[PDB]
Amino acid sequence: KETAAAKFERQHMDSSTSAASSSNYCNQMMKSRNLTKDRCKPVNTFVHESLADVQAVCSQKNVACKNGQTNCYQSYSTMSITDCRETGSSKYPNCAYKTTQANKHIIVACEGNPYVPVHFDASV
Ligand SMILES: [N]
Ligand SMILES: [N]
Ligand SMILES: [Pt+2]
Ligand SMILES: [Pt+2]
Repeated sequence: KETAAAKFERQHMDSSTSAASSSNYCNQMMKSRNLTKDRCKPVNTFVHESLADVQAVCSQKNVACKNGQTNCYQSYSTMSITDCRETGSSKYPNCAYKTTQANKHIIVACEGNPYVPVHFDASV
């Protein structure tokens, strides 16, 4: 039902603000985006840039993906991101996360027409 483009936006896009202020962002947004439903998703990044700016990475630096495919793209610019990483103590269904704000290049896998991000590969 959900398109891979729509899944990418649900898991990785939080355009709203350009920051992460609250130490509690990740506990709230991992819940909000259905990433704690059946299990605690251990690691997830949110991108705090406009959808147009993230969709434009698909015409920037072509690189290999971690899986060896060559439809990955590295943002020319650093972006506002939040890294959500499960704490050592976290136990479903009380999923717990540390929030880390950063500015880093993103690497996304692009596919389809329109040619848009379908996978978050890494930040660098
Ligand atoms: N959130
Ligand atoms: N931008
Ligand atoms: Pt949020
Ligand atoms: Pt822009």
